[PDB]
Amino acid sequence: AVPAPNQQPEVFCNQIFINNEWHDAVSRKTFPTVNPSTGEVICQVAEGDKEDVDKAVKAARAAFQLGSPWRRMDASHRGRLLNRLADLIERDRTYLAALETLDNGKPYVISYLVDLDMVLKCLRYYAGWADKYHGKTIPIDGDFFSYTRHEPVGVCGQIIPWNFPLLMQAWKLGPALATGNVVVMKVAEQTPLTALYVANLIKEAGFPPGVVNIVPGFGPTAGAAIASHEDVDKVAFTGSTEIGRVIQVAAGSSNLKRVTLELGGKSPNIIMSDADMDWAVEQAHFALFFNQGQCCCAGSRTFVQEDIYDEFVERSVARAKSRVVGNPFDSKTEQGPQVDETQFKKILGYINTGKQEGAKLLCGGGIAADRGYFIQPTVFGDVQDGMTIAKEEIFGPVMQILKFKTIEEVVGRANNSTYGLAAAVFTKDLDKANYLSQALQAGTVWVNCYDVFGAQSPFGGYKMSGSGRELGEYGLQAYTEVKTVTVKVPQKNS
Amino acid sequence: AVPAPNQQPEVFCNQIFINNEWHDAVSRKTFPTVNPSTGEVICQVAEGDKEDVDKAVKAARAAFQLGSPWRRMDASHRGRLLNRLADLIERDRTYLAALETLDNGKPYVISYLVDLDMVLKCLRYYAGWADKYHGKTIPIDGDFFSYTRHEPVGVCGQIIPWNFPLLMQAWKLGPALATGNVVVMKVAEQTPLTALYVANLIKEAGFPPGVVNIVPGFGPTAGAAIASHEDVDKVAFTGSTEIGRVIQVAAGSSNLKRVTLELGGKSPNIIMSDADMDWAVEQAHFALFFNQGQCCCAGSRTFVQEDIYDEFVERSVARAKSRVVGNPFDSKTEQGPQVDETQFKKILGYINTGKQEGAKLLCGGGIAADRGYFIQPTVFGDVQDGMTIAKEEIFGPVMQILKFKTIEEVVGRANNSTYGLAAAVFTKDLDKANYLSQALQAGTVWVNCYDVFGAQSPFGGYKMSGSGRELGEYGLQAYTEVKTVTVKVPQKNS
Amino acid sequence: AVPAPNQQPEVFCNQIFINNEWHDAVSRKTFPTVNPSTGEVICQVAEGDKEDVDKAVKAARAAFQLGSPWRRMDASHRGRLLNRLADLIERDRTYLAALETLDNGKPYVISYLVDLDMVLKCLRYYAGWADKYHGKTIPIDGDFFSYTRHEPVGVCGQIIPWNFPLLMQAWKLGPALATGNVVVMKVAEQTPLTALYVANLIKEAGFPPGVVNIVPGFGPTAGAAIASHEDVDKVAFTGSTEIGRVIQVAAGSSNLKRVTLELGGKSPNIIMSDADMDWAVEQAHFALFFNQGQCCCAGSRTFVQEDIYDEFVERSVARAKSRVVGNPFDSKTEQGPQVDETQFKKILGYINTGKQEGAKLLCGGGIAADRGYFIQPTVFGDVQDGMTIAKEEIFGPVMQILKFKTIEEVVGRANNSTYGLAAAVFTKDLDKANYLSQALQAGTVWVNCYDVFGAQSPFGGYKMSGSGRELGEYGLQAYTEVKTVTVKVPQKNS
Amino acid sequence: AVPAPNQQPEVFCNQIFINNEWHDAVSRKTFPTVNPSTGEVICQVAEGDKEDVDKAVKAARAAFQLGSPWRRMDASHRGRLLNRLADLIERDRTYLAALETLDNGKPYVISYLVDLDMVLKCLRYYAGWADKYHGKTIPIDGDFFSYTRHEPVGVCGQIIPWNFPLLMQAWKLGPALATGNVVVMKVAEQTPLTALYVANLIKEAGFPPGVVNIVPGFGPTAGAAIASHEDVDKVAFTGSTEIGRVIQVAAGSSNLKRVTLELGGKSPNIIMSDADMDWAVEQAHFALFFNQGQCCCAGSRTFVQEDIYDEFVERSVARAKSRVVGNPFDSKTEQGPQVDETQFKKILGYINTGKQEGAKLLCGGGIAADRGYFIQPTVFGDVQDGMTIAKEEIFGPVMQILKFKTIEEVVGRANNSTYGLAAAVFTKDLDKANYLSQALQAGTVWVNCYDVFGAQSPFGGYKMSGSGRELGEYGLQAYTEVKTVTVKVPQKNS
Ligand SMILES: Cc1cc(Br)c2c(c1)C(=O)C(=O)N2
Ligand code: NA
Ligand code: NA
Ligand code: NA
Ligand code: NA
Repeated sequence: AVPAPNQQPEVFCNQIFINNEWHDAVSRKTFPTVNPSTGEVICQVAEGDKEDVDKAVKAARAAFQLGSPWRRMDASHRGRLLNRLADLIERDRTYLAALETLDNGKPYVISYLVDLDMVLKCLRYYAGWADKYHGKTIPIDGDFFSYTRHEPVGVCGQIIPWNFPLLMQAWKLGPALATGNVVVMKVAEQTPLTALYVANLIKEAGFPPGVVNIVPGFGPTAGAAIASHEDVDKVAFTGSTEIGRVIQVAAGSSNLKRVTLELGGKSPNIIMSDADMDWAVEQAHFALFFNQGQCCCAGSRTFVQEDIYDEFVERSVARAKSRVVGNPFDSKTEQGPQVDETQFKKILGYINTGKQEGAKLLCGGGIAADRGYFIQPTVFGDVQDGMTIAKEEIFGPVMQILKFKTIEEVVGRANNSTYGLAAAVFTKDLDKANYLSQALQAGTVWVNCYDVFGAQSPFGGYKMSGSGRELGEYGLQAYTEVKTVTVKVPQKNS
Repeated sequence: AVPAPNQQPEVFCNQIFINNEWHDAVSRKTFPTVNPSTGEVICQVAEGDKEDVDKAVKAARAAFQLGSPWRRMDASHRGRLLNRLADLIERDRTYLAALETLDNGKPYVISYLVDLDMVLKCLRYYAGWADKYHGKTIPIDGDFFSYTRHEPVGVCGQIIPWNFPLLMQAWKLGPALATGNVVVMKVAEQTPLTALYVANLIKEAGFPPGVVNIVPGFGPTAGAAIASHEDVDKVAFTGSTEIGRVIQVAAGSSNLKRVTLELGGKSPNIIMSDADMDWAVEQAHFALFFNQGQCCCAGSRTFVQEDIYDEFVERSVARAKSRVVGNPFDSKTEQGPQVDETQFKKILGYINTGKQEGAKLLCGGGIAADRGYFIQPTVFGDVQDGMTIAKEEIFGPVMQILKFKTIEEVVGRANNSTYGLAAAVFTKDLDKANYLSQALQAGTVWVNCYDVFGAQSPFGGYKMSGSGRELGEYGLQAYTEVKTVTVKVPQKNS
Repeated sequence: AVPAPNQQPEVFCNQIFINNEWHDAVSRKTFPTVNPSTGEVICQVAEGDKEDVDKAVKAARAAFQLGSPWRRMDASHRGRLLNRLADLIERDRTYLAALETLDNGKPYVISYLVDLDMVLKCLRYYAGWADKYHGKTIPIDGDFFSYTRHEPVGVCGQIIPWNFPLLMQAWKLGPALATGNVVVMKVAEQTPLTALYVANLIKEAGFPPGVVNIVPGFGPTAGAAIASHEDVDKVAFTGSTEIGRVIQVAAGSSNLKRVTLELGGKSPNIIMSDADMDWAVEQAHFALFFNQGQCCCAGSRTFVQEDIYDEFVERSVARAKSRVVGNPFDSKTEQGPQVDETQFKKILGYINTGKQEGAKLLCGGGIAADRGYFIQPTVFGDVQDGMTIAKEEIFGPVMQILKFKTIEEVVGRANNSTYGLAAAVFTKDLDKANYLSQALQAGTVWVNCYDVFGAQSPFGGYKMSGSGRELGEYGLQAYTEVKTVTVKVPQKNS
Repeated sequence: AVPAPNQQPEVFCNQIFINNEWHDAVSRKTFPTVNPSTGEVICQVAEGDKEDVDKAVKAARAAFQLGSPWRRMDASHRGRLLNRLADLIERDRTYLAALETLDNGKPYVISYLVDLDMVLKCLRYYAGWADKYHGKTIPIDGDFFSYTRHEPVGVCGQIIPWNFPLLMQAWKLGPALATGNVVVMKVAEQTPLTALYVANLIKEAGFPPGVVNIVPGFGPTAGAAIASHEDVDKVAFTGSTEIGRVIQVAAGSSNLKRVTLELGGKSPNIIMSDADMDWAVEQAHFALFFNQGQCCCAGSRTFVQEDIYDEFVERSVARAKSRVVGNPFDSKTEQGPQVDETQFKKILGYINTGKQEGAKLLCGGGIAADRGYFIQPTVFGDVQDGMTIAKEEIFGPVMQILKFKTIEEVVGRANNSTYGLAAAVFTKDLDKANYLSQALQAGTVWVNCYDVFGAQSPFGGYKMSGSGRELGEYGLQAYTEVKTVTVKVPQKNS
């Protein structure tokens, strides 16, 4: 049930999107976006900078003015546009999945069945919320009638990463638009193409001009410009924990814009001795190697109870050596290339530190192909908490397996981190599952599964893995500004 | 029915409160707190600094450890302890009101009937939330059971101002303690005493050691230490917008602690021509002069429709000329002194700027007594949007009256501001009231009333008046960390 | 924008709908359904009875068995099917409007622009609710993890009236299907055809067999059979109060199935002396004469303050005289015929009694045509509370205009009724609106409008106008069975 | 820590409680209430009938009038009153516990530590809800502002049973008074004394006259008069399924008042082979024998997996034989007498039935003393589904143990019942716990525990065990009438 891909899809949108129009950058500068499987340039893209962001923000501010089409629009009709957008994305599903693989590197099978399926589900879910996020009527003391209005927060700056271009765009636009906000979105320079085509679909669906504006560009230029703009009411950022800090400083430095962050992780995958061996091994493989390890909540610390450690290691090693690496448009390929040169080198550098500090390399370790940013599935064994590969986010196909004895021990070790994005627990015991799910300091805890996302269930970080939540009802909170209206009445009665 | 005050209440607590015990500062250094009615010193207070804050955060962290009495305590019993603390405050109500007046300057009548009443109601409102802030069970796709846990955010740094010492303390501790957080509080140097006595009642109530820790001191020292601490999970700040920017920068530069801000305003009070004149005059007077003008949401821009301007102004002047300034322990006193020398001078400087930039001085405008920080009820007329007194927060008993013609005009002028804490509309017309409360960009809009606060009704700013909300159900949101638990199940059914 | 009607639409569906297939009655009996504009039979329809209801319930029970396609289906996919059903209704919108007008008699323009629009909005609203009606996780005392599942109530019997055949069908299916129930629906003998056609669309949309079953037939046989059935879990009935009482008794004397009722009314439309006159007149006309007066919430007691009574009356009578009565497919027609001969007679009898008892007949009064059940727009002035036409629900184009003096008077006079479905207040004054909206004992109070329905806002009776609510989040409550799960854990922590 | 009881406690209240005053019946009639431990009369109590109920309903209705102290009272203050009542009950705990034991028969240790504790927790829980049950503001289509008020349902009839007299009174009063309703309560003739004393405390707490009225008397007279009353808006009833039918019929037959029902059950307690045997045996014993087996959700069907059956039965019989039956005031006593002679005889009837239909009597099965109504702890083994003792509620100390093999089997057999109040599952396996908790058709499913109640977690029946839920937020739903107010506005914006 996967239709055939077009392995060289035409590029139709490569410009700045403001007011449902396509614009070259003010400076006329451009930048190349690259095909990571070949390393060849796909096409040139307009390089937005502050001046282009200023244009986007003004366009958005005007679309948001009291009495505008977007503000007067019925809430139900915002839901109707979101469903229309989703129908258009479904019409062009194969195209977009192929364009995603071309620009990102992830396998086309995964793009089609996972990424675009989740885009469609996210947009259709939030379509449903548009007219259901009620304010409150409140039994305040005295002769008063008091109630809340859930207004849009306003102009929302949204900076999205390269690991899931399409899906992250959906994750941001969905809540924003459902609650009647306007956006200025900065797409990642590595993967700008799918998001710009979606902008063309946003025009086709019938969204008023300026409601969604997209400005491709670099982090320190366009990203920073959105972060520090005096008329952006809210910023939402998914990227490194390092940059997250820069984003929050920029907001305090600028106009006290509201901030939410979805950052990195070093997520513990915990395998108890009573776990289903086969299922655990396959899921822990998935937990780490999914999307070429380019996953903020990748199970990068696989904790295994000592009684089953040896069997688990041998099975994991066998599975990693069997994982097919190659052309992402091949239906047999399970792992495509990494996204770019920088990440390629970064990963190879982290593998070097693993070997340097005495972690046992059990398979892979090196480059997987002569052409493109391909890296062999790599497993380290006998990993220690103090090792660099056990502490820092690698964001590549590099597995760390650790040994533990007691449940008290692994809790302490799992939680001993400045990250807390996700975690997982594999066990057949009811009490162990509940004890561990409670104790783990993680935004999402999976029990006998991994990477189970639904648009209905919130996702986000504890500690320095981020603040605020995306998905679910919770994802609407940061896109709402609460107004209390309190009216004197002649006589208050229950 | 007000009980006669003790006009010289004994001071019992004046040190640093950590682990239900009283500590001198590591440096052993103290600072004076002044009785603003006299300019004389009440007592010395321990000057807390970074190292004292570090001790408090350690005490908070230990009390928040999994397995501790506080973490294991039933949600319902947390409510009982909050209800117990409320009873203890009510028990000592006459004393606390007197001490509030002693150290802050506000009238004893107001301290007793307004301040302590709202303290009691806040604590009792939040006691009710302890066991009712439910997470969710979520109908996710696939064979999964998914639900959310609403956990405490953890160690909460709380910085409160000097204008409502006891009430601002209750606003912070209520929602923090109801949701099982631990607290490191920084009280203002000008008004530390009442907060510190409440610490004794917190211990007497039965709160475990370290759950509430209070460290008096300066803003640049103790305040900056909390906002920048590596192991504080959350900071809530109330104060000026200037300082709010520094807090958010400090959060971003340290450990990405979650931030909420309650800041200043320049709130518009809009009087339509069909307003009840006598009610509007009295309420607009209260809106501005309440608490010696020292209200973030003070009605400092009194917009009056041109048809009723002259009459409104005459009536407003007569009310201001009759306002009794004097000893706050005298039952006839409406207005006590300003809080300290800095504010006394600051307000006088603004008064000077008002008559210098062409605003019409109608009454007052000078010092009201030769001892203490008493300022005359001052009223400016013919105030224009360009004037400093129309733009900046004076935080004193200084009234600005501006004239307007149409409803379209006043919406534009009222919203043209970087502040947006509150606003008011006075009108008998249904459509006018809905038109305005809708169009005004403010966290709270009062209709035919002003300064009506209820624990059930959220409060907080638009724009640079803040982020987040206190009071109501909304107050618990910033003190909760959300954890999704997603469990594989044999077969999901509806 | 209304496309040209096929004025004699073909009837495709006229049987019993069970397991996505069409069935003759077990007895083979059929009954005629009439075109009320002519008095002639459109076609014969299968007369469902106890035996047929027994088969429909067994099919419903089978489709509801644990592990069935319907039970295992993702909540989000239930929503997709509802939106698909809506698209299919929208596809066949012109046909459905014409068929609705043929069987019911309402003008085709109203049928197209109002009834089908509201059908579409209702279904799309509840599609959104399918995967959002969360249960809770509950901070219970002791070492336990407690939560609630919101499960479907089960086999739902749904009995709909004839005044809004398609809309009332949507009002019932929307919430029931969103929450994953199964339905045995009984449609009105006077108007079964459109509901049976929608059953074809239900099959086409993709709903599993047995999820929706429809049994056209008589009230005392097919209706009572559902209401008394030992394996039906929940009954929703919309119709007369008298039969409402029969339904609640039948639930009680069988299996204690859950009951919700949408019953009649004698709703007060209150015109204060300060209302907009032209608006009030047109809304009062609308309030009463919409759908040939066949609305449960019709403004059948129009209270007009004495200072504006004469003008209001003259204008209302002038409006009633110019109201165009005739063939509902003609574009000039504002008022169609009544639904059948019994209503035709009943309404005329109420008109007789109005003249007798001393209400001034101001216009109309009799039969409007020698063909079909057309009644003249009729107005009664100087109506007093004790009059039969002031007490009892006429359900026809017969207006009652009553005079009052004070606000205290009208509240008490309005509330002195065994009914309480809706009310309306027409005024420009803020306090009069708030005073009246609070004091009126009605499920919906409209302020400066009438018959304003939204899928998002709940609708239902006080007193004997019904119990429970439909539409909004509230309309899901009656279709949910709450399950508590409480699980022993090792150690509960916040 | 249990204070020594007064074994012959004085009676202070034995009359009808209307308008905070004590009244004899209009007929001056009284009835004796019996001490089930001795079979001797305690005292006479006023016998309320139709005329007394009518007086009570008029007092309730008067207290509910617009502008009354109770309607005008701040929501937060209702909260305060409930908290005061709880403190007064706690003050008089020893007495109330002793009185409860004297009249009902249950162990004094249990009354004091369990019943009274739960009464305090229920009332304090609902105190917290008084000012937090918000209506909604709703984004409806068009130029309208729409919102819901949550008003009180009105005059609420409350009919409570004799098995938990104090607790059941709290479960009714809490949610009703929290939401501002007024109450006419009928207490059980077997156990009216503790409720009447609490009425004194309700007066002392400061609840306005008429808010709570109590009419002691008999079911067919006083009870029926409440259910049939034309000015009662709602009836909540707890008792037998049979009488529940009578109440629903009466409600439909009169004024369509709203009905919730809490009825009997035949709850399955499922013991899987991997259960903790020691824990499972003690919990199953507690599940059945608690409160002399007079619990609606008693684990009256103990399903034990075949591999552990013989050992479980052996241990269960030994535990039954060791249960101490005696004077409920004696600290050694585990089991008191049944409540009265009617239940005494009925239980002996059921025991006889078990023997006659082939159930194997393992211990007890007879009368345990010559005085009072004491029955031997009785255990039947090898019970089959088609047996009457396996089907019908015995409401005595009679245990049914059934054998099963497969998890799929036990689901069907557990669900093959017209009841569904509760169920439990004992297992160490996560997947079995989730599979059963989902598959069991019951309002509460306990996992590895039984009879775990929390004021926070709802309770109620599936099928014929009741409808509606008490406790938690859900307990408020039945005490709320929802009013939609939809207001036309000049220009709707988001
Ligand atoms: C933000 C985000 C989204 C998705 Br889908 C993910 C991740 C992170 C992962 O780490 C993963 O495996 N899938
Ligand atoms: Na690329
Ligand atoms: Na003094
Ligand atoms: Na007809
Ligand atoms: Na008794």
